Amino acid sequence: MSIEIRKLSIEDLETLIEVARESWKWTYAGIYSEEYIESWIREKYSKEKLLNEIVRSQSNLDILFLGAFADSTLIGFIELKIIANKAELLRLYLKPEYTHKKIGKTLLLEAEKIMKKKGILECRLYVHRQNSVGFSFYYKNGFKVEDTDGSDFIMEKKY
Ligand SMILES: CC(C)(COP(=O)(O)OP(=O)(O)OC[C@H]1O[C@@H](n2cnc3c(N)ncnc32)[C@H](O)[C@@H]1OP(=O)(O)O)[C@@H](O)C(=O)NCCC(=O)NCCSSCCO
Ligand code: NI
Repeated sequence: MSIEIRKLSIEDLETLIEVARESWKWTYAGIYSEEYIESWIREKYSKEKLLNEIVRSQSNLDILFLGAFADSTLIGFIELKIIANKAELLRLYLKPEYTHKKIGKTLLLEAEKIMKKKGILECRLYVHRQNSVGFSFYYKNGFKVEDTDGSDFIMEKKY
C-alpha cells in the first residue's frame, strides 16, 4: 500500500472527523461511554475548531496538523501544539484497521523531523492511564512518564 504524509487542508475536514470518531470509539471502548465520546467528538472535534487548527497549521503558526493518506484517502492523523520551544502532542489517531503497521510511528517521526527543523527539542503528551494501546506505543517510541494529572499520565521525550 501507498501511504503519504502531508499537512491537512480544509478539504480533508469531513474525513478527518470520521476518522477521529471511529478511532475514539475503538480506543476508549473500555473507558468512556458511547454518548460521552459522541459528545466529546461533537464539542471538541467541531467543524469550526478543526478548521481553525488546520489553518493555523497551514500558516506555520502554533499548530502542526498532518495526515496519513492511503492511496489518497485519509486513514490517520497527528496534531501538535507548539508554545515557545516546546511541543505538545495533542492527538494521534488511526482508523483501527490501519493500526499496528507503523503508520503512527511514521506520523510521529515526520512530526519530529519538522519540530527539530524549527529548533523544538521537547515533546510532552497526555495519555489516559487505561489506554494501553497508546501508552505502550509511546514508551516503545522513547517516551517516559514524568507525572500524572487526573486520569492521565504525562509523558515526555527530549531531543
Ligand atoms: C497509538 C497508535 C497511533 C500507534 O500507531 P501504530 O498502530 O501505527 O503503531 P506501530 O508503530 O505499528 O507500533 C506497534 C505498537 O503499538 C501498539 N499497538 C498498535 N496497534 C495495536 C493494536 N491494534 N492492538 C494493541 N496494541 C497495538 C503496541 O504496543 C505495538 O507494539 P507490539 O504489540 O508490536 O509490541 C495507533 O495504534 C492508534 O491510533 N491507536 C488508537 C488511538 C490512540 O491510542 N492514540 C494515542 C493516544 S490518544 S492522542 C495524543 C495525546 O496522547
Ligand atoms: Ni502487537
